[PDB]
Amino acid sequence: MKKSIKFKVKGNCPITKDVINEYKEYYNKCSDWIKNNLTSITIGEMAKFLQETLGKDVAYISMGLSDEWKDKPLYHLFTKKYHTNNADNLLYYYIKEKNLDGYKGNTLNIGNTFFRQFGYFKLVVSNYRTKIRTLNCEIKRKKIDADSTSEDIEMQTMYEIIKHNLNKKTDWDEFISYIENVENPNIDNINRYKLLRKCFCENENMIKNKLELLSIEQLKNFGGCIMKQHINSMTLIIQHFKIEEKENSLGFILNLPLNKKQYQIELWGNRQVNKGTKERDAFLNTYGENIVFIINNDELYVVFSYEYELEKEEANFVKTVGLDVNFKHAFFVTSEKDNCHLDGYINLYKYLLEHDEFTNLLTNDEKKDYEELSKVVTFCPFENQLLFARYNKMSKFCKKEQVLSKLLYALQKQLKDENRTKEYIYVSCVNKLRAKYVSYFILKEKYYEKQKEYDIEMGFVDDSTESKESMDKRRTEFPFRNTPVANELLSKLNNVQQDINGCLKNIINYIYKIFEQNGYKIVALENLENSNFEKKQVLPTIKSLLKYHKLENQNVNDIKASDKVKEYIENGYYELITNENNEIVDAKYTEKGAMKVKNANFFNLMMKSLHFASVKDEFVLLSNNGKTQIALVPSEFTSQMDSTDHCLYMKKNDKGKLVKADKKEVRTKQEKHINGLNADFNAANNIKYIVENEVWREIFCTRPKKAEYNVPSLDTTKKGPSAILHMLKKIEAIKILE
RNA sequence: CUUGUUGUAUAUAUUCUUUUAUAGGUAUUAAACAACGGAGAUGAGGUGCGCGU
DNA sequence: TGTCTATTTAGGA
DNA sequence: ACGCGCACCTCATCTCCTAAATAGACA
Ligand SMILES: Nc1ccn([C@H]2C[C@H](O[P@](O)(=S)OC[C@H]3O[C@@H](n4cnc5c(N)ncnc54)C[C@@H]3O)[C@@H](CO[P@@](O)(=S)O[C@H]3C[C@H](n4ccc(N)nc4=O)O[C@@H]3CO[P@@](O)(=S)O[C@H]3C[C@H](n4cnc5c(N)ncnc54)O[C@@H]3CO[P@@](O)(=S)O[C@H]3C[C@H](n4ccc(N)nc4=O)O[C@@H]3CO[P@@](O)(=S)O[C@H]3C[C@H](n4cnc5c(=O)[nH]c(N)nc54)O[C@@H]3COP(=O)(O)S)O2)c(=O)n1
Ligand SMILES: [Mg+2]
Ligand SMILES: [Mg+2]
Ligand SMILES: [Mg+2]
Ligand SMILES: [Mg+2]
Ligand SMILES: [Mg+2]
Ligand SMILES: [Mg+2]
Ligand SMILES: [Mg+2]
Ligand SMILES: [Mg+2]
Repeated sequence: MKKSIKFKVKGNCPITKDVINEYKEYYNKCSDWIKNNLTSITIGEMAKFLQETLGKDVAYISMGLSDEWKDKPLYHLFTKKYHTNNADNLLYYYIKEKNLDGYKGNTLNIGNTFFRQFGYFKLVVSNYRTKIRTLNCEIKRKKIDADSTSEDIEMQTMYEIIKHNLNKKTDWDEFISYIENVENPNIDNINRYKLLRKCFCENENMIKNKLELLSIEQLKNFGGCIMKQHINSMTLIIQHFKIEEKENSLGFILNLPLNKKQYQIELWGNRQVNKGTKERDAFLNTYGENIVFIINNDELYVVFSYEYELEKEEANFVKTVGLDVNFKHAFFVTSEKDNCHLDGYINLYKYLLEHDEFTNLLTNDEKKDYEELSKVVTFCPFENQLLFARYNKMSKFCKKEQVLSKLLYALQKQLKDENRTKEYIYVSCVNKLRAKYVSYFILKEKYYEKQKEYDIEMGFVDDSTESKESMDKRRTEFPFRNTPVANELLSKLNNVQQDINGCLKNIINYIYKIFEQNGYKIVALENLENSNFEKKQVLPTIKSLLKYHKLENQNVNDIKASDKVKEYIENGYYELITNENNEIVDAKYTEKGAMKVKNANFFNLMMKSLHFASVKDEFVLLSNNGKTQIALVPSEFTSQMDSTDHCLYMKKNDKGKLVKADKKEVRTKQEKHINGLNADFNAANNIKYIVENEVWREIFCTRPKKAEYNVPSLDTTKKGPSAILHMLKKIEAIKILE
């Protein structure tokens, strides 16, 4: 098992940004040639050239000339079948003997073995291996009719296999049976999928073969692996260099060969690598060959690698607890009732309801909901609705937000005074995160506004469309990303996001240490894999209100409605400029609806910026060294299942059978579930059941392996709403909703 | 070399910043508590803006 | 010439 | 809604982190 330590170089090093730009340009040229000749040259055609020009009897020329690899194209060098070193040597010596990457040496005259062969070429090769060893095809979706040609139905069956992972016979039984029991089902699409199931059960192997062949065919238009302009780093592999402790110091000295002689590079010390620590022995004894020089914030850092052991424990299943991630009332809700049993735990919802100034502003419903929440072990009182009052000055929650903030900051002051440091850090990070997200939202909105201003100012004119050959030249030559205005906004956004990430890590560390210290052996979590939810909140933009909805040519007095759009028309959302002959010329966003668009952007961005799916990763990282292991469970029907029956709710539609009811019929409001409990305290007990129950543990979660770094003790087996719905019915965990 | 990175002060000034305003930048003041496998690339998504329908 | 650094090679049949 | 082009960000996934022998260069 490997690891990294990053060091800060102390004095001056000859490795500047030119030494790295040269490395990047060489990478780009080599990868350019590799992609341009991915299919045009066969392996034997290169091995023969090496044999004739050099006359060497070696395995890397004696493998490309064998009949197994003789006529296959270049890209088979990166496939997992070909020997790694033989392919590296064959490709490198063909490239070298032909001088195809335009190499003229490096400025520091580092040994070509370390700068070129085991340097940027060894990275080009690995980047083309990851591209090729996992190769896919891009298929555009297309609406079909009943009388559709077999090829289009054949192609759209390929499209569906990619997007829904339907490769067995049963994976089409489940997906059909999951979108068909929907109450008032959509007949437009179910027929399409029933038709596409016919092709799969008729032309299965043909489908797979055509998938693979199309994936190879599209590779001709592949642009190649490109090293980004913002990378500012360089990797060298050197077999013989030494790292020694700087005498009478906590730092280190790096001796590497430059220009056929040793150059001393002095490094600072790391508290990870301290004199009396086994970590220093492990680093010094067994440091690896790869050396990374990376420039970050105008500071040179050198990364090494070494071998260290892992002692991650194994799951015990004696004391478990679930955890759900929300955004409206609390960031993390656990499956534990707050009974003053967690040492070092501070309940902020108990605290906030002890103040009469806070409960006064709450309605009789809100009071009851907050008191419901306060009886549960909870964390990080994120308030999505209250927080947006900071940006929206004319909001209905502005006064409640101020009271909340004042009480939280006062608790912060008190905890600081009383020397309860962990709770103080937790409270301060909650407070900082709440404002940092608002800062991020303001900065990103400014980015959007500035980009619109710049794009409108430049005034692009296109001769035609559908191809970059027709689009205006200045779009690629002068992007907004290169403007000085954009760069500072992006840097401020980076700073804000860095603060956000640190605060989230502090909160998660607090939670993990609380549960570890109180005897909990496992923490269960949803296997969250995506946080880029579609922005379902729609307020049609100005252009879409004149070029798509055709509201431009309508009469001002008598407007042709389009379903819900008339509701927007009635409300003061758009200040439609009228025309002389009772028509509409131009549309303007009224401020009342502009605030609604802002709220849509705010909530949409909160999902991503707070790393909704990455909470499990932080818990896993803390579990690498801790005493509590993290179990990942399926993230379907945990906020829809009863937590005492342990059953999903199925109703009957018309003269139908048991069908899955709508999610809004089990969660009447976001804070409650039909069985009474909180909609999150309900989910947290669903998450706990999958790992608490021995029988359910095997069905939904992978078997316990040997411990591994950054890998949960348990992980999910099957993925997708349809897959979970079937396994629920086999143990008959289903109840009839009235 | 009481040594790297990140987070944590509603601390002191500020004719600084609504392009971080319960926060930052600009200089000062203090204490620790934590976490720390890095780099590159590929792919899938979402979202912003422009141009056409 | 001796020591030090840089370059070549690594297989399965 | 769609297409198209320019960018930003979040997630999953993969590669890779060796070692010996010999050739060349300089003192
Ligand atoms: N719904 C709704 C609600 C609400 N809303 C609204 C409200 C408000 O309003 P305003 O704007 S302010 O006002 C104005 C106007 O409007 C109107 N209205 C009202 N209301 C309404 C409605 N409802 N509708 C319409 N309209 C309306 C009137 C007036 O005048 C807004 C907002 O605001 P605020 O601030 S308050 O906010 C809030 C709300 C929100 N939400 C909610 C929900 C939803 N859905 N959505 C939304 O938005 O939020 C907030 C709060 O927070 P929270 O805590 S609740 O959070 C949560 C949720 C979220 N989400 C989800 N989803 C989504 C989307 N789509 N988008 C976005 N977001 C979201 O997130 C979080 C999480 O939690 P949970 O626990 S639930 O978890 C979950 C998640 C996950 N998933 C999902 C999905 C997907 N795709 N993915 C994923 O991952 O999972 C988990 C679990 O679940 P469950 O258990 S239920 O299960 C289920 C699901 C699954 N699936 C599916 N698919 C899939 C995939 O692919 N994958 C996976 N893995 N999975 C999955 O499965 C199962 C089944 O399914 P089905 O059934 O088939 S679908 O607005 C609205 O609008 N809406
Ligand atoms: Mg959840
Ligand atoms: Mg910061
Ligand atoms: Mg995962
Ligand atoms: Mg919940
Ligand atoms: Mg630092
Ligand atoms: Mg520091
Ligand atoms: Mg101040
Ligand atoms: Mg502001």
